[PDB]
Amino acid sequence: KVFGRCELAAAMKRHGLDNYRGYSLGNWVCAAKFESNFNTQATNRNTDGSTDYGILQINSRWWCNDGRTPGSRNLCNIPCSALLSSDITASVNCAKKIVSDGNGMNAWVAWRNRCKGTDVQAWIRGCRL
Repeated sequence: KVFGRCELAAAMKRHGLDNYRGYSLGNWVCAAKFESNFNTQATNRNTDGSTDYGILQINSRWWCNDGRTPGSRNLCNIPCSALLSSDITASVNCAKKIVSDGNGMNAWVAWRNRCKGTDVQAWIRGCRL
């Protein structure tokens, strides 16, 4: 499923990400724009044994089990397939999870390189939220 940016803002709002650990809603929308282009189904497979999965691109060495990743900790306690759903819950309880431990929103290399200085409130200007 690919979302609209306003329709993912509002879902994310609903799933209480607006200001969790101090990160404006607005960053969370940016992080998934530049991590998967709003596609619930995205995967990037790496040389390294691991795969980034879903809309916020959560890796398999650390966060989910997909039974094929080397040094696995499955710290979200979810199968990675759980994160390619069209529904974004399993991925938001997993980003909340990542963001506790040592969060930056830094965990996500697109938020660091493309959302970190900007006006991220720009990704929610115009939505009803």
